[PDB]
Amino acid sequence: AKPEIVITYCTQCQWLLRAAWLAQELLSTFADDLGKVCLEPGTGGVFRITCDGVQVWERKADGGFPEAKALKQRVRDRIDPQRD
Amino acid sequence: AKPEIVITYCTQCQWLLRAAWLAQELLSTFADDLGKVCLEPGTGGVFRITCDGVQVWERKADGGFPEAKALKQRVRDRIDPQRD
Amino acid sequence: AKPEIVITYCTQCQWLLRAAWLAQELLSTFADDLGKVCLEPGTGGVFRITCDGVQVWERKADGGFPEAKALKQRVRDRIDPQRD
Amino acid sequence: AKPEIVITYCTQCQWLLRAAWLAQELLSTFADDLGKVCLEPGTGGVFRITCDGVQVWERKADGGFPEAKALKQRVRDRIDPQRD
Repeated sequence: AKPEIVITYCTQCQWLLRAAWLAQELLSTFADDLGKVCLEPGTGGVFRITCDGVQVWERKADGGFPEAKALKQRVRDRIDPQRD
Repeated sequence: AKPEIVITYCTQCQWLLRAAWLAQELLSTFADDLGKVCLEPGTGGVFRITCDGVQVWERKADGGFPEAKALKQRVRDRIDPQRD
Repeated sequence: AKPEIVITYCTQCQWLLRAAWLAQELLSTFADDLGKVCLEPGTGGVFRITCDGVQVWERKADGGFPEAKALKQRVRDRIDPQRD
Repeated sequence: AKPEIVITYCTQCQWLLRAAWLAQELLSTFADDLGKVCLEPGTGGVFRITCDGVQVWERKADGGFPEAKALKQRVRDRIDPQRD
């Protein structure tokens, strides 16, 4: 089974949009290397992204929201270390 | 555990777009009743949607792709039978 | 100038999602042949699509909402008659 | 006519996704105050956003891509100065 990505986003905060945008950014560049990307509704300003359980991004810790390039780089390092 | 929706789409067919559109259609109308909606890359003209493992749509069987309303109705019937 | 596509959608009806989905479907298959695709907030059950002013789709007339292939075919015929 | 937003994006760069994402971010928070948001295919690393002709963002000048909040703030200042 291929790596699973989970994007937990605050629904009341209207973060579905950016969450689905990032999911598509990932699914289009790692179409072959990803098992599936899940969007998980959450609450309280939550915005976290995990790869096979390992946190790859969290709003507070990383200070905001990821640029597509930065997020792809972090997923690349965990899924396919060597990949330009 | 809230109901999990899985959308398996053909990547080579360029169906990511419509798959992410339907995922957002679902997440915005069932934000509180859905555990998570997953997009799962597949192949060979596949386009299937499951709710807690139960098939709610399949390209061939249902003849094409779902209208948002139709898909929401099928998910409603399984997740919240009584809901206008 | 290149052909301009306008998608007028009912905002209260929550049709922004499907409107943006169709806009992307069009911009990704006709990237070189389209001047620009516009999303225009409308009211009251409105869902109309025009190509250089010529109606290419409306809800009542066409009975619902377009499948991607159908809409692309209609834009094809007006923008590049001969094209698969 | 209401303010028109134009998002010029580099097609070869695969920036349609992020362009459509920002368009939706804008259309959902300014549904009533915007005439229409247009996505305009471009080239050569372009990423520009204008409001009634006035540049509200440009990749090089502003150094990268806008956060939804930042972009909404800039459109707010030009379209409805006083608004939270």
